[PDB]
Amino acid sequence: MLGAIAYTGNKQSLLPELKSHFPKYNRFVDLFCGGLSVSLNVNGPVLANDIQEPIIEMYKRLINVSWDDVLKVIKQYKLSKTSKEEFLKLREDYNKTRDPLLLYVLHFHGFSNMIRINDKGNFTTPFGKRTINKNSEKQYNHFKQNCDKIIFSSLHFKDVKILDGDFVYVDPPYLITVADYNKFWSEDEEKDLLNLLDSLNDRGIKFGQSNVLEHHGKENTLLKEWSKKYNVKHLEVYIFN
Ligand SMILES: Nc1ncnc2c1ncn2[C@@H]1O[C@H](CSCC[C@H](N)C(=O)O)[C@@H](O)[C@H]1O
Repeated sequence: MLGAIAYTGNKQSLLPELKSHFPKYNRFVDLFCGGLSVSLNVNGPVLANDIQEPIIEMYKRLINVSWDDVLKVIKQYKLSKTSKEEFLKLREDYNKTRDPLLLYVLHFHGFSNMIRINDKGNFTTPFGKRTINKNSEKQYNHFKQNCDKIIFSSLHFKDVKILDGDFVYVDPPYLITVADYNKFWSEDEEKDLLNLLDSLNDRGIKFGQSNVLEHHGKENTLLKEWSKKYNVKHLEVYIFN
């Protein structure tokens, strides 16, 4: 099941596998939603949250965007596989105005379609010598057909209000994995995350955790020890109460 956008660490192929272990719930909360491969593909209501506000705002905007609108912008900027100057023009325009629609368009032309925002909130991905294709409109339509059940938020997982009755799915940056968004992670964050989880479990709230116990060289240790407290499936693992 497709995510709304390409994303490092997406759960596109693993979703069907994880879903079988999901409990009943009043609301599904995708705490670190990322590219939405999970959010778009589970029964709602869904609360999709991610700390990267620019991306969340982009999703919020797409709610009332048609593929038509996307095309108009692409033509407006005369984007192609070699429009390096127009790409740069579009990038400046987004950095100055922060129009989420522009961010969506930009990503189709950035290197490897990856979104990179620095501390000031500017897009830094270099021109990717590419433009939209077929798979492009597919992910979009999939977004549009499944965004009704979703409410978006852009908060640190700590500030997210957890309600009785919801299932909290968490797929945070892997403390031992290579990825852009790891810049928000730290052993500190993980410690707080696991403590929140122990807390949810105490309220009777179900959660599910995706992560890597030991990928190449390095290994996650506090997790392996902490995971013993719960059930772990080996696919990378899935830890749930
Ligand atoms: N403190 C924090 N609070 C909330 N989200 C955070 C965070 N630090 C990092 N994140 C987010 O956690 C995400 C983990 S990657 C999740 C990918 C998602 N499962 C998918 O299929 O696309 C990153 O995209 C990042 O935006």
